[PDB]
Amino acid sequence: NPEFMTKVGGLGATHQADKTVEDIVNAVKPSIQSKLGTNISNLKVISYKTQLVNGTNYFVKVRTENGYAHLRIYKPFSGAASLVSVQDGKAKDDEITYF
Repeated sequence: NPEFMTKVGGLGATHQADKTVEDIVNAVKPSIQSKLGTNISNLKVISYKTQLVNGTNYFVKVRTENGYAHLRIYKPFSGAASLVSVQDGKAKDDEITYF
């Protein structure tokens, strides 16, 4: 159950897109392009949740010309972020849940 795993993982509240997360998304844009298989030149960051780990996992709702997707992006305390996984084919209002 996605709601249950979101509790187990300790994801927080949904936050408005901000500069910190936009920079993280930009850092992993080549991987997003490959995973979403579409032109993401005008990708828009919508919102996100986080998990506090050794570093931070960001669960990010993004919008492209192909629709919405959720991204799991790992940011170590020191060093650039990396894309872990995606949930493609999301709706605008879908809850950000753990995956």
